[PDB]
Amino acid sequence: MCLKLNLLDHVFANPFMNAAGVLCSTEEDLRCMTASSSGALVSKSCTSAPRDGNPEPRYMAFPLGSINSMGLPNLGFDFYLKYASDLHDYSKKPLFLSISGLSVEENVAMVRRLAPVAQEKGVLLELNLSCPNVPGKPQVAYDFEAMRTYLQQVSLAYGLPFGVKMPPYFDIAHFDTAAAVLNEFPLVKFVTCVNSVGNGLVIDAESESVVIKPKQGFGGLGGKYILPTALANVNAFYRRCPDKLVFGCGGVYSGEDAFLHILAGASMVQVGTALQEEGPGIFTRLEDELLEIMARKGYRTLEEFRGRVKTIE
Amino acid sequence: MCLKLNLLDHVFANPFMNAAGVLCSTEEDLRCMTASSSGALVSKSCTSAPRDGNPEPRYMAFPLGSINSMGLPNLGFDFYLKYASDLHDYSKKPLFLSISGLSVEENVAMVRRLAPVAQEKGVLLELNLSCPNVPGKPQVAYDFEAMRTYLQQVSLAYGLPFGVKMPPYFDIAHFDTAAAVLNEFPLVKFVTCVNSVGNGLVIDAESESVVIKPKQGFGGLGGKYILPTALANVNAFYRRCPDKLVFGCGGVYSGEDAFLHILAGASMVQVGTALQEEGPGIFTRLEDELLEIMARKGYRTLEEFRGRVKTIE
Ligand SMILES: Cc1cc2nc3c(=O)[nH]c(=O)nc-3n(C[C@H](O)[C@H](O)[C@H](O)COP(=O)(O)O)c2cc1C
Ligand SMILES: Cc1cc2nc3c(=O)[nH]c(=O)nc-3n(C[C@H](O)[C@H](O)[C@H](O)COP(=O)(O)O)c2cc1C
Ligand SMILES: N#CCc1ccc(CCc2c(C(=O)O)[nH]c(=O)[nH]c2=O)cc1
Ligand SMILES: N#CCc1ccc(CCc2c(C(=O)O)[nH]c(=O)[nH]c2=O)cc1
Repeated sequence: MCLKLNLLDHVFANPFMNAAGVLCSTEEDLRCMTASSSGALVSKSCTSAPRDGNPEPRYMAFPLGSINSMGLPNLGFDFYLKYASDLHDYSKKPLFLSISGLSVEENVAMVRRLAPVAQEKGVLLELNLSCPNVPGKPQVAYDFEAMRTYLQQVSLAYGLPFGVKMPPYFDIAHFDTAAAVLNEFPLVKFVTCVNSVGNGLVIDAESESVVIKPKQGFGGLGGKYILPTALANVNAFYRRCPDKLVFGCGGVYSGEDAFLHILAGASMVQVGTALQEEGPGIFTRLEDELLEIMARKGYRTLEEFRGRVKTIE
Repeated sequence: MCLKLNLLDHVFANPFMNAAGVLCSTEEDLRCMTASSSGALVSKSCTSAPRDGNPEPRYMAFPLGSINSMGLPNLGFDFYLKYASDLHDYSKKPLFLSISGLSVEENVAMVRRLAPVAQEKGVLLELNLSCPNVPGKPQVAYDFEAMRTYLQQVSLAYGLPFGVKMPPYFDIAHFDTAAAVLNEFPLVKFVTCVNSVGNGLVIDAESESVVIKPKQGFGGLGGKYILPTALANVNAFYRRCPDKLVFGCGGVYSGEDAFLHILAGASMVQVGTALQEEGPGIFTRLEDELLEIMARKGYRTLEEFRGRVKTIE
């Protein structure tokens, strides 16, 4: 009947939102997402200063998904903070701000500034652990001690409930270690699974060329390629983090895909590639499709089936 | 125009072979692979003792690929060694034997006894590193210290050229570290990229259930899902291991997919999921399709384009 829900001391019309980075870079983009049927919106990951990002072409899409090496192009933290503080109409839907500083100190500096705006206006923080490659060391969520430092320092600096955007893991020991790190931090109230599947490579057969310019054609994968990976991460963290929410991201094109994310454990469902390809109309279709599948199954609420994927024996 | 290759002191009619685990567990399976049009075959990864593997269902396939948690079911090393020593007809095509011991000691035990048969009959060793070690630790090739130990021990015990089967990596740091480990070992003459994309989760919407029984539905992904991941890993190791061959595996359903692998750097091209689904007739189709692309482009041999993927600017 209706898909409205309450999470994190906020009310949402439905569980759908954009994925960080998609339709959320400029004021125009944020106003468009706010005008859409989505339940929420999140801003592009920001740095302290503005960034141009990588040379073009840096995003390409195909029937099975997309590849990107954007390079963190963004208008800078001051812009996103001003949007949260002065421009966003909170009567329309909640706002999440994504932060992706290139060091712990930069993240700390941004969160200290965000915190009073969070208290006054209710903007929510999504901390992005992914970043540009630094030769000689791994991405932060793949370096468990670095992750722990980031979360400790942000937790201290911010002091309020926040969430973390995670890259996918592929190994059950890794799920156990990552989840135990996250569970050390009671202020981490949601985990968003997943960011793009890192460093894929799309090749065009006719031209015999890679399709994006940066990184010799390597970039993160989204879309249909990554749905089972996304579900696996959603469920793994849903099981391991009983005191946290899980937000699902990856491979959502349909209400059925959203239903699968919710069965795995998702509270919110984020839409990246499909949104970039279809535009913000997609949210009315996703809502219609998810309510149709609920009606055919006899489900009246999301809670009835969230996390209730069945195992064999 | 021809698909012939000469590598590792063997001659191959064409680059195609099965992926380890598909159509290669029983004598019947190996005879079928031998009778097919493939250029080579590999045996199922084996252990010292025979294994039943995990409970069924343990493999499922879908339009975009497959998921599996087989659990290393196999006839045991002695069976595969006898096939290599006494049964295979080396006049038809080369044989690779895949080994996947559950400890370094188990691998050492097997390769000591494989050595004299390798030397006399020319069977080629593929050591599977995308394999469990101690439960609660990551798979061997995700634990770089363990990987080094396995390679040191196997290189000393075997004493002949061999190759390794690698899981996919997702972080540039891991490409760099993994290739540097491999480059420590001059006896590693080929690198097969990639094994399954680990611990994905497929959920069936109608039944609200996972589709395989082991591991609460989690298992390794193959097929269309994984082609850009596979291409990335082939190219990454092709660039970082200039003194080694790279074999490509992942997401091959067509001659076009094979051509992309080869542009990325692949010598041999292995076929898993699509061979499981279509059967051994796939090899004739792949050969025809690849030859047609080569004829349209004016390429007469594989070397004309191997590793010749173009980057932008
Ligand atoms: C063009 C583009 C830019 C993105 N930028 C960011 C970002 O700034 N911050 C972030 O957390 N994830 C970013 N992502 C990742 C997406 O939020 C999402 O995790 C990923 O695309 C998987 O979802 P999908 O399968 O729906 O595309 C970006 C993705 C794309 C396609
Ligand atoms: C049913 C099944 C069993 C497999 N068993 C093994 C194995 O014993 N050893 C191994 O190296 N890889 C094994 N794999 C991985 C495949 O060799 C291959 O790396 C993976 O399926 C990706 O290739 P694809 O996209 O063509 O399926 C198995 C895959 C499947 C589907
Ligand atoms: N290009 C490139 C490498 C890179 C990878 C990740 C990031 C963080 C921002 C980001 C981006 C991006 O701006 O490239 N793309 C994603 O798919 N996920 C993200 O989290 C920045 C830069
Ligand atoms: N089930 C389960 C966990 C597991 C994962 C990998 C292996 C090694 C053998 C193997 C298997 C398998 O036998 O499950 N499947 C793959 O896709 N690749 C492999 O290399 C053994 C066991």
